[PDB]
Amino acid sequence: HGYVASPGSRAFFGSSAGGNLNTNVGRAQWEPQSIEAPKNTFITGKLASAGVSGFEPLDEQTATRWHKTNITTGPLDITWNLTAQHRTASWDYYITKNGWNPNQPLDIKNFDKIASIDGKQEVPNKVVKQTINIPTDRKGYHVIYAVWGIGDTVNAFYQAIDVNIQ
Ligand SMILES: [Cu+2]
Repeated sequence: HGYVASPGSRAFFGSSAGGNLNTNVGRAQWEPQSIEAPKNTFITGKLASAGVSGFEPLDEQTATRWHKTNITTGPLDITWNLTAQHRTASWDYYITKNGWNPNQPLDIKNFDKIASIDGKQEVPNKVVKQTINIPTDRKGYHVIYAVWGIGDTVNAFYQAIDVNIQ
């Protein structure tokens, strides 16, 4: 169990630690660390919740529904916090393509992968800091999809992150 704390994930922003910058986020208010589903689950319109019971409110998609972190193109530091550390296979990062539609359900086919970090089947620390590159054809509102793949289970944790690139 874990979440992306910086830039705050959509679920994390639903919690008091995230400043309640998103309202009406279901289970994300209290347990943004709990978005666990099998690896390679990418159901259109169910990316933010990973299809998990109680996280449905996260799946709403409009241009103005969610709080964004202002970022630039180029390097971006990602910080995860793990409430329960697990042996790790992988960390994968995706971002919406230039020209995507922020008022349509999220579809992984409309993202590019932009980073992939091998977990080496080791147990990470409670705070994990990584740096990924935001491509320079992205401007304005985008969604980063951060995926922590567990080493000793068939599952992953899924973190949609709303950013405003300027
Ligand atoms: Cu866990």
